Amino acid sequence: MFLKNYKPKTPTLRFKRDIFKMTPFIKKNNIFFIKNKNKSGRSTKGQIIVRHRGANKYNKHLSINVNRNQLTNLAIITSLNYINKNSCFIGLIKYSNNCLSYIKLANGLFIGNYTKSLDKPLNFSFNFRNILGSFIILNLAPKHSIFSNLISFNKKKSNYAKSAGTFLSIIKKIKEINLFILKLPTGEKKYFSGDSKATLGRNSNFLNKFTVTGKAGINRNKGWRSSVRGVAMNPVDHPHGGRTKTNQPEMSPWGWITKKNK
RNA sequence: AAGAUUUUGCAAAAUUUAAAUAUGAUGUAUAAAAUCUGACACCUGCCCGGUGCUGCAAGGUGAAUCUAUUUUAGUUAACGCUG
Ligand SMILES: [Mg+2]
Ligand SMILES: [Mg+2]
Ligand SMILES: [Mg+2]
Ligand SMILES: [Mg+2]
Ligand SMILES: [Mg+2]
Ligand SMILES: [Mg+2]
Ligand SMILES: [Mg+2]
Ligand SMILES: [Mg+2]
Ligand SMILES: [Mg+2]
Ligand SMILES: [Mg+2]
Ligand SMILES: [Mg+2]
Ligand SMILES: [Mg+2]
Ligand SMILES: [Mg+2]
Repeated sequence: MFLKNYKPKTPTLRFKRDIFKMTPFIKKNNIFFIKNKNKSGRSTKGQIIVRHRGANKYNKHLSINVNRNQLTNLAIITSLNYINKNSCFIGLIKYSNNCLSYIKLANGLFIGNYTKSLDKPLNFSFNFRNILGSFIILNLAPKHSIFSNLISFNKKKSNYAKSAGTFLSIIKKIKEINLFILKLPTGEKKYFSGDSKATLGRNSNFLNKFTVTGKAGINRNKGWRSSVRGVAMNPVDHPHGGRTKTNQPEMSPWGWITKKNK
């Protein structure tokens, strides 16, 4: 879960920085794993609809309990695995009934740690006195806390903070009407209910922000192809195309203005 | 590769079609789309008059429809109908 500063034995390893993907601690399974068709920015009729997208050597799917309401036993963590699209880690979880699943892990966890889901107040977890990375109801939480994968009361799935190093800070708590006012990563505010649910602690890989690819072939092997300027392009192909590289206004090929107030 | 600006808070914006839909993505602002420059180091200065873009209280110009008011023509023996 740490950065690697490489010694400049090549041009591309001079600035590169990447995370230890922890292959020794990834016991791979065939229970949660599918590999679907790679969608290269196309529809079913073959036509490109979103550009700059292609082959992905790291295509997979791993089914996850974003919602951990269905069991309350205590658990451990046997192993780990990595996700690419959000650059987040996960970890298996073995419940005391020998059950199994994957979960979103929080920052500060690792093999050997414990985790559970909580129906009742905090004093009634005699196991698992530490509380990080646990599925909990927002009312049954401290004054100060931060949530990372939120499931609203009027909803099945989670729609906020699912990316790396994110959270949802609390601004207020209104237990009267059971209505919380949480902050998003941007800064906007949203009404949520304390009957809703979420995880505790920021999601894994806080340190993706301190990354440098250093090689074009690290994106090509994800499904990120080569972009092209609208200025090298011919006037047929793009509304900037031509010999002049200056342009009032600054536009998009389907026709609309990108830069506003500008 | 890297840097900056602009849009998008989730049945997301953008994209495809006449439409259902397809899709972005079973991804959630450390994400997605567009745009100009182009490793790294030092720097990236003054000006919002002009054009362009965005926004727009009050004010000015501003279409039909509804309503009210005013003015007026033709025709009929008459009431009246109509414009
Ligand atoms: Mg096309
Ligand atoms: Mg792109
Ligand atoms: Mg380019
Ligand atoms: Mg040319
Ligand atoms: Mg043409
Ligand atoms: Mg043209
Ligand atoms: Mg020239
Ligand atoms: Mg540079
Ligand atoms: Mg420019
Ligand atoms: Mg001005
Ligand atoms: Mg204007
Ligand atoms: Mg106006
Ligand atoms: Mg006005």
